[PDB]
Amino acid sequence: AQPIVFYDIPSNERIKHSPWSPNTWKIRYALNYKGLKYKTEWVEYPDIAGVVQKLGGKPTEKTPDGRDHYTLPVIYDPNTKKVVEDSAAIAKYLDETYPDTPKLFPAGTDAFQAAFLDFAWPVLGFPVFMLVILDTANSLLPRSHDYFRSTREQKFGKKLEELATEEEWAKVEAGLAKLKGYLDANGKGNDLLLMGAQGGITYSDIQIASFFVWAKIIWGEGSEKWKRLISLHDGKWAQFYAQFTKFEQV
Amino acid sequence: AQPIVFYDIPSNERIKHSPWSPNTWKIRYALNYKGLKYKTEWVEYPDIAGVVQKLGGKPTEKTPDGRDHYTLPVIYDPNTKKVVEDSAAIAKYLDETYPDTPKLFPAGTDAFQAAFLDFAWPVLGFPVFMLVILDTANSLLPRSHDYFRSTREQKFGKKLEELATEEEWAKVEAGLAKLKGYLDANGKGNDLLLMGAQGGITYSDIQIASFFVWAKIIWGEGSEKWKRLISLHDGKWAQFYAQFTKFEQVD
Ligand SMILES: N[C@@H](CCC(=O)N[C@@H](CS)C(=O)NCC(=O)O)C(=O)O
Ligand SMILES: N[C@@H](CCC(=O)N[C@@H](CS)C(=O)NCC(=O)O)C(=O)O
Repeated sequence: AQPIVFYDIPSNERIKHSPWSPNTWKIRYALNYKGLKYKTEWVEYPDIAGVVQKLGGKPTEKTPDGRDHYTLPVIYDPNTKKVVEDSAAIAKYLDETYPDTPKLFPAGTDAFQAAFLDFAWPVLGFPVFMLVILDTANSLLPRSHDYFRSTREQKFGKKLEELATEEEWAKVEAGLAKLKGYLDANGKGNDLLLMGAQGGITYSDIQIASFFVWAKIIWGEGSEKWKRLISLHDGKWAQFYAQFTKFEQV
Repeated sequence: AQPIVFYDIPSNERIKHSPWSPNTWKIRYALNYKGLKYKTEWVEYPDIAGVVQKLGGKPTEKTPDGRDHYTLPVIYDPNTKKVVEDSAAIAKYLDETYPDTPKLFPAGTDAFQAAFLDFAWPVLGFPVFMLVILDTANSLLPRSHDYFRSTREQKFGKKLEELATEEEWAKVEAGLAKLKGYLDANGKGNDLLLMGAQGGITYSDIQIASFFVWAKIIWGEGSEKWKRLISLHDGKWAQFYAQFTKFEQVD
């Protein structure tokens, strides 16, 4: 079979040109975990809309003014001749199109995952975003930097330099405390995956891991910031995240 | 099998002494759904702390003052001689202790349900509360009314009479729109239970149903407010809720 074409956002030498996006990483994870062959095409932030339109793909939401908003990840599957957008929809497509691969949406879990996904950004991803947003912008190629900084600063009404605070660190920890609580409901020995030790990795687990790999890559694995995040709750997150390192092929 | 003892909050003639609490209804639903025998013991709000302590039960949370906070539902199972508190825990206990009964927490769902349940009040339960809180209070016995009005008005900083607004109605509709979105992920034919048509009722489904039975009992099934609520999203919620009426036995 031909490699799926995977559209991702590039980076500069600060992070050695590593992919970095929490949103595209969900799909890089899905592909690596499923053992599917793919090739990465690199698209700068301001070129996303153009590229996706030229592919025949669709926007995934609308900006506050009401304009179509195009996002990555997007894939083109040469085996089905289909373009697929929106990370959750892409993961589901992968399950359905490649049924011999491990399922990210086991039967009976779709609505539960939809709900979990809907709260992952407010409770965890957004506070993390604030802690990594400046270093993210500085890891972008020049044209991406200008688009990202201008649009994100416009959005939050602050310079990117003002967003990371200790209050955001408290929000991250509080969000991870909630998550630890949910995982605790599975019982001892089953509290490192949402569906338990023998449940396997779901799309929802990947969503949490994608927040971690984002922070790790942007901050640096040898950094103190990374060490601070990963050390919370007595090293629980180091254990959780360590489950995903085998699936970080680039 | 001896009946489980089920501790619930009583009400006055306005709703013909019917059980009404969305919290105790989660366990009423669980017991009914599982077909377990039980009997209700009625406890007024200000008496809950003393009654649970006497049972040898435990508080379920901490008040901001760092004091113990006792809540219903609580059960006493004479078959195991166990007192169990906190509705989610009671439901889990019922799964484990009575394995022949239909599961409320299917294998692999515990954490997903914990997350869902944590979302349920802020997304949907709380705006429903604002629209039923006055009528709820006016359905309580006098000692319960006094305690409930005192504590809840202190909590929300307004008179109970001031809590229902159209903004709350909009928040209710928005909350249901989110839930409808989650259910749509299951696909047509599977979008009326969280785990789909063949997955069966979960504790999480019962949590949503408990908001509906609460409003129905408090408002009255013939009320225009009830008709307005279940007519949202082209009557989807009328269909969702109708699944549960077969489990609304009241001893
Ligand atoms: N709902 C989308 C969101 C993806 C998303 O926001 N991706 C970012 C990259 S991290 C993006 O392409 N933003 C487009 C822009 O800023 O114009 C998904 O999950 O795929
Ligand atoms: N977390 C508890 C909360 C139950 C709860 O808040 N029940 C209310 C009755 S609707 C209560 O006993 N509140 C006692 C009080 O306000 O003092 C549970 O889910 O069982």
